[PDB]
Amino acid sequence: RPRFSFSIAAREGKARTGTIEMKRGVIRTPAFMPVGTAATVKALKPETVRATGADIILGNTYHLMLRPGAERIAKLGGLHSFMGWDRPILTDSGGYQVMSLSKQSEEGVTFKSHGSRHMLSPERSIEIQHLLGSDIVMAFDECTPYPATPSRAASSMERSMRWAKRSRDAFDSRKEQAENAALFGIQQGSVFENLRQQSADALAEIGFDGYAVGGLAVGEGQDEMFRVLDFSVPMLPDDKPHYLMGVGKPDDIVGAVERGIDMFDCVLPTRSGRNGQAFTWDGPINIRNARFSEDLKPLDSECHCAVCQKWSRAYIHHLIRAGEILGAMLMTEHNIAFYQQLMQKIRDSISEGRFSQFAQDFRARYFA
Amino acid sequence: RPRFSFSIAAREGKARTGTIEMKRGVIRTPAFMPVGTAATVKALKPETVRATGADIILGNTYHLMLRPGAERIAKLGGLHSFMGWDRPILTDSGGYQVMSLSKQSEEGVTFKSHGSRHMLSPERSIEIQHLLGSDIVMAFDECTPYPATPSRAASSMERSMRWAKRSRDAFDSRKEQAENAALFGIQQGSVFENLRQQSADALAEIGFDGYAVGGLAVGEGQDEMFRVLDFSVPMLPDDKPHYLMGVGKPDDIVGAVERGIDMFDCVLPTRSGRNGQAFTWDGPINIRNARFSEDLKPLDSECHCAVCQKWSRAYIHHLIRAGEILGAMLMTEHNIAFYQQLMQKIRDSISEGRFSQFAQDFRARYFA
Ligand SMILES: CNc1nc2cc(C(=O)NN)ccc2[nH]1
Ligand SMILES: CNc1nc2cc(C(=O)NN)ccc2[nH]1
Ligand SMILES: [Zn+2]
Ligand SMILES: [Zn+2]
Repeated sequence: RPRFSFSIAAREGKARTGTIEMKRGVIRTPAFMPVGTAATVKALKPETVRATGADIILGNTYHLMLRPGAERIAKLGGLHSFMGWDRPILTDSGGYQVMSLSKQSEEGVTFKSHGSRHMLSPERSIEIQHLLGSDIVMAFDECTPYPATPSRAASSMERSMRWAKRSRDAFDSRKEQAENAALFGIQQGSVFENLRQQSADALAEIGFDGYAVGGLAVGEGQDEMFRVLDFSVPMLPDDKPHYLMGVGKPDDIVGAVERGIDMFDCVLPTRSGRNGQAFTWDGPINIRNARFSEDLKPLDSECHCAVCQKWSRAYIHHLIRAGEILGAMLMTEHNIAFYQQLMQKIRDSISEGRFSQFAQDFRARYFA
Repeated sequence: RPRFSFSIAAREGKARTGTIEMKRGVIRTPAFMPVGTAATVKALKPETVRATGADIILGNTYHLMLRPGAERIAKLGGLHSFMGWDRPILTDSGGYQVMSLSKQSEEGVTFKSHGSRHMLSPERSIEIQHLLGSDIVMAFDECTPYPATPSRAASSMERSMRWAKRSRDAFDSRKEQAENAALFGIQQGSVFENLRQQSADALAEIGFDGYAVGGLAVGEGQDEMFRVLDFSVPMLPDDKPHYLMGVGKPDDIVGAVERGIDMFDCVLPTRSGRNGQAFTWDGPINIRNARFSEDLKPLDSECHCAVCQKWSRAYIHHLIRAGEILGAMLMTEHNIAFYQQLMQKIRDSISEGRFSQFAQDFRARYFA
């Protein structure tokens, strides 16, 4: 089993499909990572996450360093053993959650807990991810809020590229990490094509196993996100995976794949599932709506998940309206399974040379 | 498959062990019924409930008639189909929850929802339980609060015995119910031996498939409950099952079996599981306690449940402290499995003629 081996098996336009082989398993691309921020994918056992088709999940440096603590997780055997997920885990490096939930300098950032005071830096972020035992480690960078000025973007991007170098060196200075895990760099530059190019060149100069597109899914709109992707993804090394952080709605994922993205993560299927939103091929539905009170059909008429094989909309309606935990469990399992079936349909259509048609057919029905 | 067939396979003192055969399955006695008040055993899929060893679960007439409604559940195919549990279901008849959560007469009771106004009577309670499709139907009675006067007890008991007759006739007047389901009567009389005898005679005069001991688990203390059981259970027909409603803690169950009880129900393993209390053979523990933050052992060192095979105390500690749904799921599955292993140990020890020794050994270690 290799440390990190990305193969592209088929292409169509800018879209690609293939695999990433790692020590703890194979990751089919394009891939969706369920989010497991507090060492759990909310309301699901790891076996259920795997059953839906997930190959890899996402954990969070910022959250786990606060609770229950990275030194503690290391002492208890690592994140995989701690939560019972034995497949690959990607860990965000803490930059986006420091800005979103929690005194910056060139050395790093000090911040207050969501409330004690804590510190993060490129070297400290990489060491926490070693302690957690992450398989895909993210370089630590400095995010700037949206809609950032053109100067707030260039300053955050330039620093992030210097921090990308220190992340590389810290990772490479840890033998167990460099031999068993992989390191991704994060392209910044906001919506500015020249800054995105400068970021891409700096990251390719350093050299990473994969490249993320940062600074999107921040309230910019899909048209702007698609516009930024149009020129930004072709700047990244073609032969490495492309990871769009924080995205997104089903139609966002399809358009992003059409533009060359290989990996995705978003809290939407879990979070909105608990809120009562179920994804279907005819678009989302709110299972709390009174129209579902006596609807015996499954959540989606085609879905293969265990929820749609056993329980009705009317039952899940009742559960969510009564605030029952089982309602959150069933809604979440269905939504994560819907996302995985979507990625499977994308992978199959690219490999068969009919992804353009699939995308057109998908949007025609989903937005009907 | 018979409608209702209770066999006693072995005895020891007053304790008995055996089976109840019903159309939807076999119920091993002494039995513990997990409580599924809102058409769900809280935080568990029915398959997980069955995995822990449960043969039968309990539903609630008062709750289901309010939400989502009994006529509705009937229209959607019945309670079994609605929630996905295809084995026996016992339904409490609504008397205790009317008094506890929600204008009485000889005809019945009118009350306000937990908030519209609603009505219950012996005939209306039996019809709701038919609509739900319950396998074991409970007679509708009139509970009086604890610590009831000697006059509040005799008046509630006498009315309950008249209501037990109307429940019998309403059940018997419904052909599908009388042929496929069973009917239990509820002994009342508070702590008064003469009233308990009058209740027992009236119920045996009518004739039921089983007999419950009502009016306990109301804040009377275990010594008083055991005292009431000492004379009350021998008043019931020996050849029918004896059901102690609302009980209870592990040591309550053992002492109750020693006194002739065959069936049990309590929210304690589910409710206190969500609150962080885990049952072990060395007594309960609060998994939130800081002493468990780095404890890699399972919840209980002997437990056979899937939770104790996979996850540590330290992980479940973290989950419950973060308010994670998975914490409630794992705590609940372990507690219900612990209860079922307790009943299995009771059944095995009675059948082997060593239940007295088991009870002594159990209490010595549980209260150490
Ligand atoms: C949900 N939106 C969203 N945007 C993100 C951006 C980043 C980023 O630029 N990290 N360096 C990370 C996670 C994100 N999640
Ligand atoms: C938890 N305690 C508890 N006591 C109960 C008494 C009755 C009763 O007398 N019904 N007729 C029913 C359920 C109970 N649950
Ligand atoms: Zn589904
Ligand atoms: Zn266990």
